[PDB]
Amino acid sequence: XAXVXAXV
Amino acid sequence: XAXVXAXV
DNA sequence: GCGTACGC
DNA sequence: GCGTACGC
Ligand SMILES: *C(=O)c1cnc2ccccc2n1
Ligand SMILES: *C(=O)c1cnc2ccccc2n1
Ligand SMILES: *C(=O)c1cnc2ccccc2n1
Ligand SMILES: *C(=O)c1cnc2ccccc2n1
Repeated sequence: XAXVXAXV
Repeated sequence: XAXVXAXV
């Protein structure tokens, strides 16, 4: 759920 | 030569 | 519940 | 001349 690339 | 992952 | 970020 | 970065 972590947004470091994807943002879900 | 750009270091944003790799660093060469 | 998915994918970003770059040039000596 | 290569590869990093993370969990609601
Ligand atoms: C957040 O913890 C999280 C964990 N697993 C995932 C798997 C696939 C897409 C997004 C996800 N987000
Ligand atoms: C971003 O797109 C992305 C893709 N894979 C990962 C793996 C581990 C940590 C962070 C990540 N971020
Ligand atoms: C830096 O500009 C640069 C450009 N191309 C590369 C290709 C492969 C590895 C490292 C590189 N660094
Ligand atoms: C870091 O490992 C990495 C890998 N691929 C890329 C593509 C485009 C811009 C930056 C990147 N960084």
